[PDB]
Amino acid sequence: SEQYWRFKLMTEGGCNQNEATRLITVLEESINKLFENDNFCNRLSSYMAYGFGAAEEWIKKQQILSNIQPLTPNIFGAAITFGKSPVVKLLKQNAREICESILMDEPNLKQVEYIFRLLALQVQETYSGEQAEKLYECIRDKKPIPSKFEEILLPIVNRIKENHTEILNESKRNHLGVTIQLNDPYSFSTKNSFCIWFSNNPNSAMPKKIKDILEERAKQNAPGVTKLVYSRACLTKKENTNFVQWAKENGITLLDFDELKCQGEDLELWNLAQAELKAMREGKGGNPAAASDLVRWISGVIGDVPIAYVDADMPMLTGNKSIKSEEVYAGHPVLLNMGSALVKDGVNLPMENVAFNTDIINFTGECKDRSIAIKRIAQSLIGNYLHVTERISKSGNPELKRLGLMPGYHQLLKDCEENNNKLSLPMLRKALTQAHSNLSSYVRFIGVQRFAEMVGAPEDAPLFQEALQQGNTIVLTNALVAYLVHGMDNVSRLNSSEKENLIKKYLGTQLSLLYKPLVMEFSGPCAVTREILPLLPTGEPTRYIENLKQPDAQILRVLQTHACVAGKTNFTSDNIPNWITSSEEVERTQSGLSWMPSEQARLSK
Repeated sequence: SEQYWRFKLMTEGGCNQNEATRLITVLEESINKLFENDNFCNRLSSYMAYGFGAAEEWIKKQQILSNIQPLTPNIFGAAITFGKSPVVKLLKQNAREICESILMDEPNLKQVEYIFRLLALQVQETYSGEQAEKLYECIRDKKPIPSKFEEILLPIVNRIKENHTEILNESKRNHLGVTIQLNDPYSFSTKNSFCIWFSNNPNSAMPKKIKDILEERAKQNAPGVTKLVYSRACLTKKENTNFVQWAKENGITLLDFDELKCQGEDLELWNLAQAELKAMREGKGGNPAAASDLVRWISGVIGDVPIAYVDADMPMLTGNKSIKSEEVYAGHPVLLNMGSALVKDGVNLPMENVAFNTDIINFTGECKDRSIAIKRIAQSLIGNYLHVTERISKSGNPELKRLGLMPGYHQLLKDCEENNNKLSLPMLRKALTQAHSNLSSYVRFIGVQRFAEMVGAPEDAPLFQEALQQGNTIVLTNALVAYLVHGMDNVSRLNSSEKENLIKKYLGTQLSLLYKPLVMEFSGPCAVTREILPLLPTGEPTRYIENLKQPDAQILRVLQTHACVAGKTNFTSDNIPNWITSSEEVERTQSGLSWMPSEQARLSK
């Protein structure tokens, strides 16, 4: 996300590295609407000419940005500004020629701009020193193209074009240690499935409406297996017997994973999942979705025949529009759920942001390659649990980066080392929960600085410290409520209770912001996504090209066609977008997961 923003600010916003970075700290990653058009960057470039303070100040007084419309050695920025430069039109010439080779139809205007800026930036990356400055002045002064510049540009042209024409080789298709094959040799079932449910309520093994969903899945799936993994240690004896009979009467294959005998990685995952479930039962920060996230990848849980993992409540495309054949094929042994979102980027092609999820995972039958990919995932998740503080420290997650700066977090680490205890994930989750149970521990945990900036009063951080010190809680209350109900006048219209419940809701929201990554980043899909990233080019953004003659030149098209569950199952998920979904259609997010704090404080009480 951030990489591109900074590129824009340095190419079109008149910023340098340093002040472009300062700009993003002074700028939610909802900034990104400002870049689908030039308007913000054009005006910010005008203010940039008069110093960084000029731009900074314009931003704080501007009512709200995205409301910006026109008024009344940067080779790349010069190539896109100066449209009549004999060099810039030899770039556009080459851009259009490359496209008629690599494309299927008559190039779009966005499609030439895409290749054009590719050429321009590579030319900026091939020139350096005085020969960079000379051609920058040549761009601005519309001097004719230098001799032998068309030979500097020929190897560039042939690479952008061959990058968009050749099939990616096997070294760029290595996904979880297994090559993504284009002939789809791996076979899958559309009928076998398993799901997982570790109840936090010993007297109710599984909610009734999820039981109904599984009764439907077992019936639709015919003779295929509908497997349900659970933990006997989480139920009462009476409830377990009821559960076992319910599964028997509805064609559901129960697997009590407590009885599994595991070795190697399997046993490492089994031990960690049992630890989570034990810490859940004891009210010590354990989470049943974290346990499910791990048990997902145990070989004895998955089994030997092709089978899909699905979330227990995952619906199905039952009927005349479903897949009738029991067997399908794909190019990888482990198919994760994938989609992508298109980010508008002005006159260029839209950026394509791929999404990964573990809510559906299609496994092929037992084989060496499936074992390679599974172990690659398992080692990752096990590695996250053995190095909790090291992962938080390196995390790219914003909420986890903030966690590393909180004094309560530093204090927690010191206690653990003073008492020679390694910080466990449940320990951290437990600690955060307790900390968010009152305003005072909360402010103490996060620090007054952080508190002050959150409630709009950075200058009062010393004041909050003293009130904290001497125990004057009403100022923390009122400072927080005043930021919530927009003004100190409004807080006075409220009694004890309505102000006390606005603080509980707010504290709960802040806890969820940290709780959610404390599952997803270690055992969940974000941890799985971190293991997959290495496959993606990291050097230019991925753009959606609609009609490549060879679509298998782009990694996202290889993933979409050969390494994901799309078109390979009857299960229907709305947790991530479908492939190439417009950023607007990802408004779907507008209208608490079963495993977060709230809902888990419900599913028994």
